[PDB]
Amino acid sequence: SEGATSEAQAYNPGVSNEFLMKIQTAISSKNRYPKMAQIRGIEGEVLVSFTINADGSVTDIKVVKSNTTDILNHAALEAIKSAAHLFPKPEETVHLKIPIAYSLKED
Repeated sequence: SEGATSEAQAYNPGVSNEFLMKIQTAISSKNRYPKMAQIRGIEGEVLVSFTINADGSVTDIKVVKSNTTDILNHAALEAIKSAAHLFPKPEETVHLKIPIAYSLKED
């Protein structure tokens, strides 16, 4: 209970949490639960990645690791595809990873 917005920055050692926190709220805003999975109550986690080029745009959007069904893996990645235009613009090509989670419970 009562941690911080910080497990995603721990995946990208060297990133500022103040920068990385802006990614999490951009994805979560367009993130949606796949209604078909909730009929049975499938849950888990999806470690999604992407690259932001020095052109100030997002590319190479993919699931690197997962511990859930492929419909949930793709629904997590749809929020990266939907937040790609919402991410900040760097002076450099940079590669980032965010663990997305899906669950119905409180824990």
